Amino acid sequence: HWGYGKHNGPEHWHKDFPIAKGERQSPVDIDTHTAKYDPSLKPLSVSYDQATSLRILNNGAAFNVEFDDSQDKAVLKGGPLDGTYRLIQFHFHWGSLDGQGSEHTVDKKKYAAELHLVHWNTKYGDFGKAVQQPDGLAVLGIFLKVGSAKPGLQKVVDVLDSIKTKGKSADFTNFDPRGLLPESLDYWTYPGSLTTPPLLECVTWIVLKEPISVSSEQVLKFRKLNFNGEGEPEELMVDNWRPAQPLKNRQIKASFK
Ligand SMILES: Oc1ccc(SSc2ccc(O)cc2O)c(O)c1
Ligand SMILES: OSc1ccc(O)cc1O
Ligand SMILES: [Zn+2]
Repeated sequence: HWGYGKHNGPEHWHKDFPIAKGERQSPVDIDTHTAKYDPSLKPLSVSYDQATSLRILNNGAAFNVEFDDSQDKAVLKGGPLDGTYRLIQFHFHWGSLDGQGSEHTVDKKKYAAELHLVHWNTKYGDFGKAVQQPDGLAVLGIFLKVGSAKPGLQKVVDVLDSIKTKGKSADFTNFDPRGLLPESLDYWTYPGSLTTPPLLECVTWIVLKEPISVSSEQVLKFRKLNFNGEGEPEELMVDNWRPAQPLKNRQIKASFK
């Protein structure tokens, strides 16, 4: 019964999920002046040309666009990663106001939202096994700022009315996640966790430096979603983000000078 309210939000999660106070929790603040350029990192390869989206689901915490991951149709390779990581889903975290909503921060700056493209390491055979491994997932994080509209987001925005409440899903075929990427793949990377319960410490984070711009109308449509199920008191799905957690004994590496 975890959530994002005062009574069940991030400050409470550690009681059911003690790993919340673990050594590699996410998100973190990215201090750009202490992250170090790593010339050892190989180029990042985002290969999404054969992606097969299936469905979109309101799970009561966010909405997930879900992909067919039964073959290497959309994969992430390179950068800090060894081997091949398959796209399974993406989701966002966002705010009630344009000045908050992201999970990662950059020199303490909060963006309006943050996209998480979730990929699992194919050496572990499926997602459920991958999340039990320290290198099981690679999550590509992309910041959203409010400005110009993002055409590649509009198909997502326009289906949200059909999944307003928790447990609702809809068909969502033929969506191209390449339309959600910025021009540059410059990134920061560090080892961390899921930012929601169960908070598993299985993620190589790859957070892009360049935000995408989305329009005020696009983000407003995210804010009309509901945390509740149909036939329950309405609580708007906003501020579904966890604040920054202690970096502890981790280093953030940059792919760029
Ligand atoms: O092999 C597949 C199994 C499940 C899905 S649903 S996405 C999905 C994946 C992980 C989640 O914790 C939540 C999600 O909604 C999928 O797309 C493929
Ligand atoms: O970032 S929160 C989060 C939740 C589920 C997941 O499979 C991956 C994630 O990174
Ligand atoms: Zn997330």
